[PDB]
Amino acid sequence: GSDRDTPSPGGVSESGSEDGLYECHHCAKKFRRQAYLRKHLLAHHQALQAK
Ligand SMILES: [Zn+2]
Repeated sequence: GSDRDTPSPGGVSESGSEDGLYECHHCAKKFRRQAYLRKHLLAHHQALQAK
């Protein structure tokens, strides 16, 4: 927090996330945390490890 150059004001937005929430397509449930979305991505994985 003392950069010789301008840190550059990043004023963009990803369209699919919009707000920054990750909405899983084919589901209504969205997660703002990556870990929560990937746990849900594992909830798509029908094959249990300890079945
Ligand atoms: Zn899903």
